[PDB]
Amino acid sequence: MGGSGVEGLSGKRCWLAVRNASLCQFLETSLQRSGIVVTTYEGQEPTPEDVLITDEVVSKKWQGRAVVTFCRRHIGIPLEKAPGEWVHSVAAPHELPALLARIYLIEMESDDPANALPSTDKAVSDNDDMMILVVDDHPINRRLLADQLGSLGYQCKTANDGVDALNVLSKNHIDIVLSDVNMPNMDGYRLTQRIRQLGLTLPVIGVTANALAEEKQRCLESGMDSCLSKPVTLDVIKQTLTLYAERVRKSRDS
Repeated sequence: MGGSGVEGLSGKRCWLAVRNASLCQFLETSLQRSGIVVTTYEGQEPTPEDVLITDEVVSKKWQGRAVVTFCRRHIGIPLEKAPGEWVHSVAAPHELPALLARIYLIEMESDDPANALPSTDKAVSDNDDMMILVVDDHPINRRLLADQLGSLGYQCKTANDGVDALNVLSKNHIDIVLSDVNMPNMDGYRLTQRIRQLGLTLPVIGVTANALAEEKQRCLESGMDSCLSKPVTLDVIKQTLTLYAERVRKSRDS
C-alpha cells in the first residue's frame, strides 16, 4: 500500500572527474561499498549536496557540497581554506576515501583511518554545529526542503525511514528532527512510540500533507512538538527553525 520506497543515504551521489584510472577506480569502488553512486563527471551540473572528486589542478569551482583535488604533479586550487575544498597529493591510500565517508557520516565500514602522518596540526573549534535531520517519504520533496535548509546555512542531513530516524539520534546528535509525510506507505505509530521509548530528547516537527488524521494521532502519541503542512514555505521553515534554535539556546545556554 502506498509504495515501499526507501532512500536515505543509499542514492547519495558522488561525481568523479579522475583521468587517473588507478585512483579513479580505487576511490569509486570504495565509495560504492555502501550506497553511494559514483558517476563520471564530464559536463554535469553541481549540486550543493554533491561532491566532485577530480585529479590534478582543476579549473572549476564546483558550487556544491565539497570538492576533492587529488594532486599528481601541479597545484592551483587552494584547499580546506575554502568552503569545501580538500587537496592531497596521493594515489588513494585510504585516508581521503575515509574522509568522504566521514563528511557523509555513513561510517558503515570500520576501517580505522587514524593518520599516516601528522602533516598539519588541525585546531578543532566546534560550537556552531546545529544539525537538522529531514526524513521525507518523498525524495524530491526531501531535497526541496533540504534546499531551503541549506539556504539558511546549517547542517542538513537528508534521510528517509521511520526507524532510522530514531536510529539517527542514537548515531549522532541531531537537534531538530523533521518528519515529512506525504504518502502513507508505512504505519507511523511504531515511529513515534519507538522514538520516544528508546530515547527521545529533542523536539520533533511533524510536517504532513493535510492534517486530517495527523492531529489526532500526533496528539495521542505526543512524540513530536510542532506540526506544519507538506507544502512548507521558506519563511515558515525559517521562523520555525530559528525559534527552535533559540529554544535549545535557552536549555543549553552558553
